[PDB]
Amino acid sequence: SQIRQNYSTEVEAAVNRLVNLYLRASYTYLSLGFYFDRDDVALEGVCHFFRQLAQQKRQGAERLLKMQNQRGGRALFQDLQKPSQDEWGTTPDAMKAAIVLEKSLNQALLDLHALGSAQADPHLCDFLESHFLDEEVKLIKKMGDHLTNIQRLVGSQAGLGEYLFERLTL
Amino acid sequence: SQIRQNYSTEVEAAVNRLVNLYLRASYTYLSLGFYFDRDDVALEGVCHFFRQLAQQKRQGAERLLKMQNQRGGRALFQDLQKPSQDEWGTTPDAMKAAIVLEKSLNQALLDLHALGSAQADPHLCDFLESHFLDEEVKLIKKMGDHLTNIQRLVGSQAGLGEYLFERLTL
Amino acid sequence: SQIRQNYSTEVEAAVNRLVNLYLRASYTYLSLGFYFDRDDVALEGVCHFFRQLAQQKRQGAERLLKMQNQRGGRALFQDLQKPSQDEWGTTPDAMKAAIVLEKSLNQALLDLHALGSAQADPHLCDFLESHFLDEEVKLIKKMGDHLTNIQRLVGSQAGLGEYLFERLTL
Amino acid sequence: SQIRQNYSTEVEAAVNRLVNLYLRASYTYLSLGFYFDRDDVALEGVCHFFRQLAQQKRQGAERLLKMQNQRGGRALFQDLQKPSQDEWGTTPDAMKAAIVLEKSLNQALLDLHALGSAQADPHLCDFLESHFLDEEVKLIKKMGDHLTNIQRLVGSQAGLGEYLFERLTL
Repeated sequence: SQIRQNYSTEVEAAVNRLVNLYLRASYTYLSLGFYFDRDDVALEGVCHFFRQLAQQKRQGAERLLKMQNQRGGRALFQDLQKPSQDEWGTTPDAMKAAIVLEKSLNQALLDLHALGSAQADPHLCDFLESHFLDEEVKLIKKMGDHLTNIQRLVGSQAGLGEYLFERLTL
Repeated sequence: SQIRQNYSTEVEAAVNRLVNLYLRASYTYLSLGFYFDRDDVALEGVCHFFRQLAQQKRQGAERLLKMQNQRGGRALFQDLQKPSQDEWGTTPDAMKAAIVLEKSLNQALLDLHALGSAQADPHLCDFLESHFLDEEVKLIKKMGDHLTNIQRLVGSQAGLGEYLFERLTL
Repeated sequence: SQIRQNYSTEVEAAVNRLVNLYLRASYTYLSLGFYFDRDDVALEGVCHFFRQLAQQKRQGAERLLKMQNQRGGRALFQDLQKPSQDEWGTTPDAMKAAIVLEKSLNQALLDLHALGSAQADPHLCDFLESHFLDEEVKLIKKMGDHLTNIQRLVGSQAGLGEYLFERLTL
Repeated sequence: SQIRQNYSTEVEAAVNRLVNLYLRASYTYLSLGFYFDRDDVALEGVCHFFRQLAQQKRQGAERLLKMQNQRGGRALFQDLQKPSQDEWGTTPDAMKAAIVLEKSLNQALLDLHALGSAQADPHLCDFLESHFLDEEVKLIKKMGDHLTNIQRLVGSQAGLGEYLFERLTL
């Protein structure tokens, strides 16, 4: 490449992997969203919450891909594994699955940051800090807040609590 | 002092003490606010309620300090004791602690008013009546209204009631 | 905690300590401000300068506290030691004390950054760089500029210089 | 009187006396103002400062007179003694004379308040607190601030300091 400079093959490959994880996350959120749109589930605020996340995760993948090209790396795509479930249970079940997913994305971001540090690639390290690390911490905090509220509600009386959380928080 | 007139050393000292009480109240409200911002507590309206009170109490301290200087007294600061708890329980627990705190501030205001009356210091007496005494009565009434509503709710079904009060009142 | 990830107990404790330092700084600036509001000191621009800093330092403490909760740490508050003086001398005396205070805050920021680096916590490191480190460097530069100007003035003729600096710079 | 109620002859007389003191104060400020308008004094900001005070003191007398009639008392006017000086010296001399005058007005307000308290006349007591006592404390603080600044300046180099204070404060 005529532009590549200080960009390791290790980081290049890791970035491609991270693109796959983001796209798979988007796919998972797509499935979550449409499950809550089912006539026999019918929680519109929950559907909207996960559809917005599907967009955000796709957007993150696209930002990674733009950066790959800015650095002179080469995007390589792999298959996208289907989401881990076909049906997602209740709101708390779904929100727990979402936090699990985000923690995994965050760990991948942290791993990539560590790799960039090891490879003395400050551009990468700054890119992740500026566009990804704080967004993850903010989102996971929001999810934990939501889980706490849902749990306080669905302890009391489950269907009622699920409805109220969807109406009054989401 | 070239300006001091009809301002007793007794009042001057009492005002400094009252500044400390207001600042400590602000500090307590800061702690209350951030506790309700915890991911495992997550009651945003409660957090906002106490953060607003932290501001109000700091503002009261500043007004007292401005008055001290207007009268030719000298501000003296003491250490600020940490708040009485590190964790604040449920919404009713917190609101009860807040009413306890405000009653103590109100009694200090009443004590200072009595001192000003005894010292024949009408400026002080007017200052407290105009900026502090009615604000306290209004705030304590609001807190009592809140406590009554919370209690009516958390009798019924506790988690549900706590959520509803936060969503629909705060 | 359901959200905590890559957040060391060491950093958590250090953040709580740093909150205390910021709050104590705010308190010091409050005292500085009101001293310059005394009828026998009466330098309104100096009063305004330190009152603005009191706000800024309180704001920094609040940002730290928000971050503590975003990461799943637990805010713990300690007593706030009273400021180191009850009277603050002349403008240069005050500005020197302020630079001393800010250097100490900056060193605490630098220490915490080093700890985050050691603990491989890039979110923390980015947070400090983005919200605190440059703000400190900018403020300390401003203070050094001020000290240089004050010193050039109060060499010449002290009272006159103090008045002019307050009128024409602050 | 068909309206008079709870209004003592003692207060009525004291109010008339206080009107005289306010009018005499206004007269003094008129003289101060025009002295600083002399071509051989020529401090326009000082002239403006005292002319504004002359207006304020006349306004206070008029408010007292309105209140006298609201209560069913009878305004009685006495001669207005000429001001205590024909020439007022330097800015600090003038400002000291002004503080002396205001302290005397404030003491008269305090005396009248005490009389109203003794006579169980809350309307009077409220009237003075609301329209006069805080205005005096604010004005005397402003004068003390001014005196402190003037003194810091005219120590250094007198004519220069007098000019600068007039240009940059007034």
